Amino acid sequence: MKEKIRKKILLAPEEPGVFIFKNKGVPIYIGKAKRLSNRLRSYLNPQTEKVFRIGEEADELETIVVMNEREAFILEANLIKKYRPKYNVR
Ligand SMILES: [Mn+2]
Ligand SMILES: [Mn+2]
Ligand SMILES: [Mn+2]
Ligand SMILES: [Mn+2]
Ligand SMILES: [Mn+2]
Repeated sequence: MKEKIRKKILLAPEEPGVFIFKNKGVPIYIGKAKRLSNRLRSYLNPQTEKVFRIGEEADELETIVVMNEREAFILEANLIKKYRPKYNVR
């Protein structure tokens, strides 16, 4: 994993949000979290081959902090529909 992505993961807040891994400007995986810190730190010790792949292929990580868990649910669904990222199921 790129050093700048590891750093961004370790700085993420204990707040609800949506995250987007990208390569060459294109989203490759979109997810949501009750706490961005907890969900993103799981990428450092991969429990599945898919989590390993996403973290090695990415050249960028964007995070979006939201108002609450209701907003996280709808924003994540809308962005998956818009971008159809390679690692999200269809
Ligand atoms: Mn690494
Ligand atoms: Mn999801
Ligand atoms: Mn497995
Ligand atoms: Mn980055
Ligand atoms: Mn960007």
